[PDB]
Amino acid sequence: VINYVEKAVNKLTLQMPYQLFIGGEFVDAEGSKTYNTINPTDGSVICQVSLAQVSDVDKAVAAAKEAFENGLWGKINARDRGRLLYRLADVMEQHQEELATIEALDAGAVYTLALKTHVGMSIQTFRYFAGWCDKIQGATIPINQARPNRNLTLTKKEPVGVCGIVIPWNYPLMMLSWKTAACLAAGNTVVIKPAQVTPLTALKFAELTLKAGIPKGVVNILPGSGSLVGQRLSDHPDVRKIGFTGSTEVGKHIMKSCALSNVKKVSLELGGKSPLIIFADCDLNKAVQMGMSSVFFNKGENSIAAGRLFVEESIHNQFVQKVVEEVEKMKIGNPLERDTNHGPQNHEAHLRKLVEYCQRGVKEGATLVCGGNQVPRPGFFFQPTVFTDVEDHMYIAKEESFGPIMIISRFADGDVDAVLSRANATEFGLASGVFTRDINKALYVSDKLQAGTVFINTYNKTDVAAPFGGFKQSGFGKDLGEAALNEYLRIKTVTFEY
Amino acid sequence: VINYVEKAVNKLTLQMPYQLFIGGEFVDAEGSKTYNTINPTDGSVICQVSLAQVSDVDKAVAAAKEAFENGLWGKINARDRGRLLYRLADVMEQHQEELATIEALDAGAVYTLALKTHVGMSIQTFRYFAGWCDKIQGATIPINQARPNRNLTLTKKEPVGVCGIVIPWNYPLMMLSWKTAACLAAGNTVVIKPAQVTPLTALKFAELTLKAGIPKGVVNILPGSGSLVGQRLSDHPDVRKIGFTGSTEVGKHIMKSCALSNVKKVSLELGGKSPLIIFADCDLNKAVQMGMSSVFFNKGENSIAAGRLFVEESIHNQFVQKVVEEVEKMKIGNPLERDTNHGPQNHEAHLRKLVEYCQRGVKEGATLVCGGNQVPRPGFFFQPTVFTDVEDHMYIAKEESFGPIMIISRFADGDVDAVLSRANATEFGLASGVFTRDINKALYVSDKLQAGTVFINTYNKTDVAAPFGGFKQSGFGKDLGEAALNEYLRIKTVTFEY
Amino acid sequence: VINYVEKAVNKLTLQMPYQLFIGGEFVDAEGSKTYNTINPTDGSVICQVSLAQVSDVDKAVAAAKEAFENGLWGKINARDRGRLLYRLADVMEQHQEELATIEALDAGAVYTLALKTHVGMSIQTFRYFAGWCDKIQGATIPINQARPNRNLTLTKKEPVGVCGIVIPWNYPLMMLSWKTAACLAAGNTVVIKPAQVTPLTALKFAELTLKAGIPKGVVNILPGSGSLVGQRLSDHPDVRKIGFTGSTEVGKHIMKSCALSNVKKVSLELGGKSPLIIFADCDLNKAVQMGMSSVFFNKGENSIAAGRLFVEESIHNQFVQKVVEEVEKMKIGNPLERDTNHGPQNHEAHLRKLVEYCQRGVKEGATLVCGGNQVPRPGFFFQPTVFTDVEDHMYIAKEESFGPIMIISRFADGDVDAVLSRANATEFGLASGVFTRDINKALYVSDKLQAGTVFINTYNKTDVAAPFGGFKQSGFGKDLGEAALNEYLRIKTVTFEY
Amino acid sequence: VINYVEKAVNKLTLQMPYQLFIGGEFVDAEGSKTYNTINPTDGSVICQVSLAQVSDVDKAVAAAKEAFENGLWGKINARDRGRLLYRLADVMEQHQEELATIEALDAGAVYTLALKTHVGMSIQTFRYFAGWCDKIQGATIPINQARPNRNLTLTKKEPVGVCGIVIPWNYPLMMLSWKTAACLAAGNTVVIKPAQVTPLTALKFAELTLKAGIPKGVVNILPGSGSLVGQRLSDHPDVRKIGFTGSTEVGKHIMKSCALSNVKKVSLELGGKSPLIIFADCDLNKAVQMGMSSVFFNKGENSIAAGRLFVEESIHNQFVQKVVEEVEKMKIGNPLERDTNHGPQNHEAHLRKLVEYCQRGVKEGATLVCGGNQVPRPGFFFQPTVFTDVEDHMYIAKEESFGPIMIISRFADGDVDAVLSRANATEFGLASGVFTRDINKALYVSDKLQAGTVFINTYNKTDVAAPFGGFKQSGFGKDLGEAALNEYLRIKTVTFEY
Ligand SMILES: NC(=O)C1=CN([C@@H]2O[C@H](COP(=O)(O)OP(=O)(O)OC[C@H]3O[C@@H](n4cnc5c(N)ncnc54)[C@H](OP(=O)(O)O)[C@@H]3O)[C@@H](O)[C@H]2O)C=CC1
Repeated sequence: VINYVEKAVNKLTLQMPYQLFIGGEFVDAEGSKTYNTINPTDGSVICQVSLAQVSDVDKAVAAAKEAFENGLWGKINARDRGRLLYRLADVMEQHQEELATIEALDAGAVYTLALKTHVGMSIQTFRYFAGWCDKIQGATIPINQARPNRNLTLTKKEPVGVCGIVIPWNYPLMMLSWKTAACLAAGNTVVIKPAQVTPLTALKFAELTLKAGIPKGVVNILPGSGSLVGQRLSDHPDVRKIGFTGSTEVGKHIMKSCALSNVKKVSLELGGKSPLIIFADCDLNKAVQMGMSSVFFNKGENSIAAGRLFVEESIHNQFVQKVVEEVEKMKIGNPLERDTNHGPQNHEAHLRKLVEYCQRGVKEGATLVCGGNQVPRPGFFFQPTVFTDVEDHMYIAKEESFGPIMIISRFADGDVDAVLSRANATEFGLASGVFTRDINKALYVSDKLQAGTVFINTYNKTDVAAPFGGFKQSGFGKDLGEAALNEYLRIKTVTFEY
Repeated sequence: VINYVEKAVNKLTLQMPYQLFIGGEFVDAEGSKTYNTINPTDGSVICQVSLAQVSDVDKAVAAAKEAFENGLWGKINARDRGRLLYRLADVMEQHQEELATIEALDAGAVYTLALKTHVGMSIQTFRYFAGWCDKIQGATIPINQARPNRNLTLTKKEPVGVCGIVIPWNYPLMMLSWKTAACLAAGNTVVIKPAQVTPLTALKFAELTLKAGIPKGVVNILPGSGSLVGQRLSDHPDVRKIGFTGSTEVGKHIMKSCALSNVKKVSLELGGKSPLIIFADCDLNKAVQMGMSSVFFNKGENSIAAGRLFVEESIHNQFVQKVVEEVEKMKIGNPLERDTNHGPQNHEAHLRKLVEYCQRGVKEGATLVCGGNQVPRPGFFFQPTVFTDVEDHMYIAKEESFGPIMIISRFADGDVDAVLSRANATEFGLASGVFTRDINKALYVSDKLQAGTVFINTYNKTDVAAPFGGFKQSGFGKDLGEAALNEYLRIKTVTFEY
Repeated sequence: VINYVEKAVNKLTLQMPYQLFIGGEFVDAEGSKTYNTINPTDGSVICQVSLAQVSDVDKAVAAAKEAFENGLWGKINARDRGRLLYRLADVMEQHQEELATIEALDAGAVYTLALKTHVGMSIQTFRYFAGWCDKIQGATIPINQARPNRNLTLTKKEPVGVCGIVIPWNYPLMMLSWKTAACLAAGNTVVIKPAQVTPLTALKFAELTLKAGIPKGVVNILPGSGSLVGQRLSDHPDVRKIGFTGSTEVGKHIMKSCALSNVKKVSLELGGKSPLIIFADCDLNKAVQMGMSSVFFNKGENSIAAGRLFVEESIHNQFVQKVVEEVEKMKIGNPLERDTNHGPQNHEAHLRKLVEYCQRGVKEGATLVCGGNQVPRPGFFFQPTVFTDVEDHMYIAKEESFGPIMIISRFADGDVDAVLSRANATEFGLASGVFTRDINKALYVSDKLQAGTVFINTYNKTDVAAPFGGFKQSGFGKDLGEAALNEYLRIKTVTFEY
Repeated sequence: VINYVEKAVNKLTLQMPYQLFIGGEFVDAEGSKTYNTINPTDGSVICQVSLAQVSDVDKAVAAAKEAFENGLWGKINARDRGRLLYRLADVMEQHQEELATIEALDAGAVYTLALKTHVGMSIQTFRYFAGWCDKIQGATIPINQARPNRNLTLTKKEPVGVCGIVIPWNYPLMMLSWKTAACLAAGNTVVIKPAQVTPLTALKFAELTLKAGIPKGVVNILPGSGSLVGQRLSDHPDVRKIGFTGSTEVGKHIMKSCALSNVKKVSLELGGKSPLIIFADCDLNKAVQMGMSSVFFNKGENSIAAGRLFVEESIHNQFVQKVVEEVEKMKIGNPLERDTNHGPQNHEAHLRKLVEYCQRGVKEGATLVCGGNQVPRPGFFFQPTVFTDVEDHMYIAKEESFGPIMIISRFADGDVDAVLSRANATEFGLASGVFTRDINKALYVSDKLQAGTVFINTYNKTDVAAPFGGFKQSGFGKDLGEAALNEYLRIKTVTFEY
């Protein structure tokens, strides 16, 4: 029997494992270390989770390795691997109300949105990649012949081996799903550091793999400190690929950790400060509604959030005036109310960091139209914020706030290259939008945006089949899509003479 | 006018440029520093070559930037870009006796060989990758439509931009070509740091790009030090991809450097203690001749050289008795004589380490069948070496010689799983091979060998179209082949709603 | 509510629908016409099946048309489409025993093999292609720009639309699944003529598509005669693609009809006289077992069946002596019994054909070493046959038997080139194989063989991810693999200028 | 030495061969027959060209057959076959003035434009496919392993063998090139029937292969009658692929011929009544210039020409008004004079149909805005014609003009679905186009147009890398693009077990 933290809430009776997941069992940490996970809706302790120690990493990696080298996962057909990864999705469906609720407590996600996006996309991801298994192909190549003999060259795509996946707190299960699916589909096995503050969905997922008959020790999950658990993963000489999603500063440290250990492969999806340019000739009402989502989605905690909205001179004051009308209607409150539009922030820390961010923007001149402060009420809620009169040199114009904060800069009518320019003025390069009814501006601003993803007359429409990565300092590699896979496969050329 | 360094040799008149090639003109380095390049056939100073400084990297990098961002290379058609790259091929072809010589002279490549391989394969690289120019395609993906609307998702394959290429000395021009061609074909501008000790053929190529009509600033060559020029490239906040081929130790360092500045893309292609398994049932004549080749080609100064030979017991003795016979037939001598077929080592530095290598080899009680000394003549000649009785734990079964030192071990008659286990016991995995007539043995071995290439009844069968790379700590990323372009490309995802 | 011919057998209760399936429901044919389907084991009547009429092919085709044009099937995201195709696979699994049981009864397929291949490989198909749904991808081509302007060129893969699938009697459900999967996965809609003589699995599967949620009229099955109902599909001006699998002289007639009606795409999987060449250097025990499989598999009613065994002289007599031994052991009898390995032939008609094929084989002087007669038991049982001293000119050497008749020819010890030649000497080109332990002989033979599959050291190993097609008068196009989708897609090029 | 018909024009000495090209040499017809090819600028007999007879096809085929099976074409590297075609591209470029001249003489193509397009794109086409030669890769596929053993599945792409090409008269050289290039590049050898009326550029190319070193037999050109030389190709037992571009009527016929012959692979590029929908919010002035070229380009002898111009109401009057002012500015006249916009039609018989077309036009109720008559000057010039008030039942809405005949219909304001549906109301579907400034329209429409190409805000913007092909009765299969290779390759699946 797996040990649960049992909690009756939201018409369910949650059974949450709270332990380490190493080789198929749920165990205590070395020395039975533990920490609390905080419910950000009221700031209470949810329960206590195992605190993975360095020994524990080594143990996890050793399980995964064995499980890849001699374990069932390594021997089965590509096709049958898919079968399991579909089952895995399937189980995840059958538990979705649960998973979403957990996520609702643990990360403060709105339970309706947790359902559709956090859990939904998750379920979707596994299904997608599941499909890619008997479809990962190599080539035969027309190598010059070494006459009077013949030659055949072929490639094989092989797994890379033991992987470490290290992820942040904004969409706990979702992130975990994105990479792990790609990882497991490519035939690898894995140790997962979920963000320390958000362990619960990750662990429940652990259990689910069991129910899916994921072979013992292909998946391993270790709640715990990045500085320690995550650090070992990168240093460990038996792991051979890191998948990372996190802050720029750590990503830099990670890549470094990888080079100094054993030149492991590494993928980075770091920050964004993505510009959304809204033209006067767009659909002004859809632009307020799309562009609010481009900031407020998942309480702002989001990689592709629009860091800046650039708005044609002619439509600006009316766009703002409209956004404030809409913002006043946004329902703040507990994630478990079907009611709620806007939930609480992920953990205290980040609310305090959001508080200062906004102090600071006001300090340096920008106009604070609304919000910019904690919502006074228990738990850690933050008022949707709108800044205007934001200028290119400002902190708030350069820095990734990662919270419900609209940053609006006007762009003078009928230059394009001149705003394009200001939008590519960052070292971030992850996402970007353009709203216009004009085909030419769209197609053009779409080449010129120095960013991995360009939304056109929409926002936040990632999909599990379209590749997702960064340029410049947003990192490299892709998540989701056929091209998320090359991160987790390797290519062997085989040359015969005959 | 260009400053040449004329030299009458091999029935030709070399005119060898010898300065930094920045901004598409040849220039002196900061404050006119220079250094000597040495002929490894008589230890003489060939001529003086410019010593690029930090101030010079900075210009070269910012000359490549301008050349991408505002220059003609940034705007011509993709089909037209590749047209320029083919031109370059035939310019290089028309300079093939001249180029095979500068190589013979500068890196001690046997002349017939430089012509065929150093320079000939360099030519085919460019023809090959100019072909890919307008065949680099993106995709359109069947994204989930956001009813009641529609979406369109596509990927554009864009250039990365300003690239650093840092190469070694063993095939000065070919390693330059393999990497440059891909990069330039994907549409990038480059700064190239050749191996300090082999700046000649790179500089000539520098001239030849002017001849082709490559726009000024696309191609930039800085002869100099790895610890100064090399390092600045990887630190530069404006370089975005570092392609690298060299030592494991240096490799590890580059990645860390890349990590630390601006998360720049990196592809390492490092050492290789590559195993060749020879079963009782191959053509034993071919086995020898081919296995010889797998060690002695280009004075064994070759990333993929068979680092070990494992010869099945039943034929071990007779294979060694055959290899020796063949080694004696080898004519050692000056790269430019027609009758020569084993030239000198690249430079003093290295010939010294090779000496030390076999020393240690004998110290550890592996038995020396022949060679292992510096041939007594002037220059840097190393004698074709054979070891036998090399046990797995020994130094000379672990580190990389990169000199013509055939290193032979026994495996027991009708083992397979064990020889393999032995052959894979290295932290390298770049190349490997197996001679055998048993389709089953053949295909299984090539499954199981933990290495980027597996030759099968052949060796040193690289082809511009077959991807060349490393697993484990031999690195990551591919050179040559379609898959190479991946390292010089980025994917932008465009998601339209409508 | 549906009408079933209900039958208690094989530890279950068959409930087979016996009607045309048209646009959602099961209806009787024009003025209630019907025919008999004959159980091949005892010769009995299984039941009455509706006999579709020209009037009905029209009913069906236009059902499919609506279903494609404003019907739900062509609106659902590509991904949800795969979901339905996956659910249909789950349902087929759920009903697998029933389905094999009908297949056994209807086509006389040994029930163990039917489970694994007929039903098994069918269930595998619909899953394999279900996965391809949201991974069918277009491209962005980097087209020459029309300076001073800019262009973008993309492709979209799209459905061809209403399709006709016309299939034979040897693997009724399987032939249907192979093609229908592909068809449905590319998002078409479809009318199907199963072979008149075997309509039953076909119609069951229709019921199954209802269980699945496949929407009304996406699939329609019309049991009926080729020369009426099929001739109609191939003439119909609203069908835009035909996938045929059948005889040659009928293949030709279809293409001819497709030309004349509306230049509808056609794809043909026709005859075979597939050569299998057996060298003395193989595992000769594994070669009788693999080589009787090549002919006998599913009673020799099997397009890639080895129509012709060339056996190297030195092992010829011992190969025959051994087959003969293994042929005695084969248990002939009721498909539904556990111990039976050789089933009855599909229908009375085809049986007489084989009796005569073998008469005619003796007449020209081939040496009936065993078999050639019908088995003295009720129903339609045919003696596994073996012929030797069979010459390149003989009828049985040239013509396609489609039955359990191994046709053995000697070739000369040493020859490779001269046998290869007599095995390519055919206007057929569907399969071929080679047994040999020698990697050289093996790759070289598979180059030189003129056929769309070459089996090396194995045979009859088809699989859903690997494409299956003919060369020469065996036809063209692919069944299975990613490449069968190309026949069920079209390509629109979109070039913008902007 | 080759006989020419030498002629001095355009400050040039054309040497034009006029004989059958068969087996790498220029030879006479059987019993030396010939016929006259007729300059359309004035009507003069340009010269007597050879008239290929049936035994002349048997020879051409059998040449290409030897040339493929034993010839150098299929023993050389894929990389070298490539070289040979790049070289041929340069021989074309060196001869481009002459070739563009011959074209303007033989098929009356404005020389200004013959150079840039007829010849320029031919030259680009050979350089395109040349670079595809060594990049036609196969696959390795994750086959289900037959445990306890193992399996390996690869695909080789091989050439199809001897092909026939049959072309129309409108871009004699460019068509020959679109096809011949991709065919030869796929590794095939060919027999090409130029349109009877235009042998001249095809024969010079025939000679040009000789200069370029194309192995004797690889390219065979035979001018003659469609129903004699044409037919015998499509009938011949040794031809395996027929690539054809022409009338739908002939197309149906050729398909049927391939059917009765030997199920030779075919690929039709038939007619087209290509619709162009021009919204009211487009750039008006540009839409004119574009829209006019949509029809008038290359005297309208271009199969993707807009055969229908739906012009939104609010602007239809102003548009016709503008289109007229610009027609007046076009200069009719000798193709050879630099100042000429609109040259003659290809031959008498076509001009006669053109006159009858607009005869039937005015007759039915069309408003003839301008033109519709043969220009009064010698030769075959046809006045650029505009009609309006063209209703949907009119014969000029349904048939293919293939001349300079703009055919304009009104549509209601803001009324997309309706005009769409009008535009799709054809059995053709070769091209379409939309001029609009609004992205949602532009994209929507390009979904819904039932055609193989959709130009958006441009037209006649084909490109050697973008695939070109028709839907419905405009045929199937693509020319140009990677796409195009699929027509000239076969896929061999090779499945090992080991
Ligand atoms: N979609 C596309 O790729 C393109 C299509 N086209 C189409 O081409 C057409 C113009 O050609 P048009 O001359 O009117 O008609 P055709 O189709 O008859 O002309 C094409 C060719 O067919 C030949 N031919 C006639 N009968 C046979 C036969 N039995 N077997 C083999 N070949 C035969 C003709 O020979 P002969 O010289 O004796 O007539 C000619 O070479 C237009 O309808 C246009 O739409 C044009 C360009 C591109």
